[PDB]
Amino acid sequence: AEAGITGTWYNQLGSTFIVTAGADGALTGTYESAVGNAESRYVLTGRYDSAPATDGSGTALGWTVAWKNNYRNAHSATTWSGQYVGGAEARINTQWLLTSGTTEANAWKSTLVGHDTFTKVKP
Amino acid sequence: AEAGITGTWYNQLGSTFIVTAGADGALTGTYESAVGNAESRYVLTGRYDSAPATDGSGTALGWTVAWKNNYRNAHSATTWSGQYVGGAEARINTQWLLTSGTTEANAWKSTLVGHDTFTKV
Amino acid sequence: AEAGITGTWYNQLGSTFIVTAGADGALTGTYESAVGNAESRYVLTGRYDSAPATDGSGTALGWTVAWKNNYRNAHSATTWSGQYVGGAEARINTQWLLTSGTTEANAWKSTLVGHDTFTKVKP
Amino acid sequence: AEAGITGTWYNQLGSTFIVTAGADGALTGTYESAVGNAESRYVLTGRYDSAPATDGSGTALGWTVAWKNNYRNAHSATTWSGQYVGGAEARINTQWLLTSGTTEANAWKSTLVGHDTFTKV
Ligand SMILES: O=C(O)CCCC[C@@H]1SC[C@@H]2NC(=O)N[C@@H]21
Ligand SMILES: O=C(O)CCCC[C@@H]1SC[C@@H]2NC(=O)N[C@@H]21
Ligand SMILES: O=C(O)CCCC[C@@H]1SC[C@@H]2NC(=O)N[C@@H]21
Ligand SMILES: O=C(O)CCCC[C@@H]1SC[C@@H]2NC(=O)N[C@@H]21
Repeated sequence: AEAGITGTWYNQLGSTFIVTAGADGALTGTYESAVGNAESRYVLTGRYDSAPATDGSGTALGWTVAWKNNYRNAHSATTWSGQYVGGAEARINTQWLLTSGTTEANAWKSTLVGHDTFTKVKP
Repeated sequence: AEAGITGTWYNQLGSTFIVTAGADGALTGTYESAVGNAESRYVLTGRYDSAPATDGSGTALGWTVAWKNNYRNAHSATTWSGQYVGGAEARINTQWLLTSGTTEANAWKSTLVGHDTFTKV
Repeated sequence: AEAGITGTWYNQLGSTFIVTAGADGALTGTYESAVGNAESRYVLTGRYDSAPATDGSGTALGWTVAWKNNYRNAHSATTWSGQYVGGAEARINTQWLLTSGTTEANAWKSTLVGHDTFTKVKP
Repeated sequence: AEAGITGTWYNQLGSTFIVTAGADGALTGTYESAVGNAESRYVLTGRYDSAPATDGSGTALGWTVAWKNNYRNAHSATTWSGQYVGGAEARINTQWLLTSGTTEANAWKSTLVGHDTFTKV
């Protein structure tokens, strides 16, 4: 749900995710990673599927962060695809793809894959 | 580096991707898939890293589509992560993750992964 | 290490993995899944990289299970790629790809991706 | 269904895959990669699901290579998961995971993912 997704979230690495879900299915916010060639905050944009189902199904969503800001440019972007499960203890379970810009010759090693789980902080 | 990302691209499945890249790293547009529980257009939003590096490398980017519009709601979202290469034949080579909303029980099989290559041809 | 990998392992879904690591870098065993179009045990084969590094690095390894046995044929195969971390509490952290056989038309939806963590049981 | 899997295949990077499929679902052979911290041949072992279904579908299979041999040890392993399609032009379309051994600290970036397509040409 938008209200349920809106908030500050942290993942197992200690990275911060601040987001707002709009009525139109949009997601906008900032991301701060605890690891990598990153520093300070980066802008994120994504979408969620606003009308999930009733049932105890998660809401699918995804978002992107290009790792460039006024302090660093890592020439890479990460996308997170996963689901939001609300409740007392709401979580966002995801899998992600991190692509670095390479020459055609090294494209075979441009993408990393992983999974992150986010926990919402009160408020 | 960045540049002719803006345009209409098509992938090997015949899907259509119409995007606009903004000068600060934003990507906006619509997507129409040739396959799946989808029909007509969907909104997409993403980001790309400009200021790519100056050893002829690609420009990294990614975007998302939630499969809900005024015709269908498939309860899923797809994210594409990859890089753009311009030149005579410009290409956007990606790997995607498609997550459908499931119950906890079926969460082990909620995510499909694949790769798509887009051209303006 | 071979001895360290050899044993019975279980993952978060409640699936069983029984394996033997040979001196040559080989892995052979049976797998029993708690979920899916599977029943009873299936044969598994894989390899590990026998001479890791010293250090507190994991040992990379991977294995495959084709989901066909005398009771069921699901026409699919799964491969697990990950690392073995030994110690008192040894774990095998992996990511996997599950491919189903399809027509060329539905090949875009043939592969599922996920991650599993295995815990070794004593002995 | 199963059948001409046995043979020498090559992928878009020019790597060579020489395999033997056994009648009960086993795959054995050697692999030589054209890229990476690798040289000469490596042992591979896998499985395929025969008895594929009778709606012209592919045969699922997968295999593993640990990148250690008498020349180099790169402390990594790769697994390829995909399906074989025979016919005039036989193909093995896969998606792979390459995991390198890291310390817990670097475990978030231990795994690369990609796709390879093999032909006997
Ligand atoms: O190093 C880079 O290229 C940019 C930083 C990448 C940080 C990654 S993105 C996925 C994973 N989740 C996090 O919170 N951090 C790492
Ligand atoms: O069925 C659904 O869940 C909605 C449609 C999904 C279409 C997918 S997304 C990845 C692949 N590339 C495309 O252009 N379409 C399919
Ligand atoms: O349904 C099938 O096609 C065969 C069973 C698949 C079970 C999968 S493999 C990855 C994940 N890990 C498990 O232990 N079980 C599921
Ligand atoms: O550098 C390493 O870690 C060992 C060599 C890895 C070669 C990879 S595996 C996937 C891709 N396909 C190939 O044929 N070679 C590369």
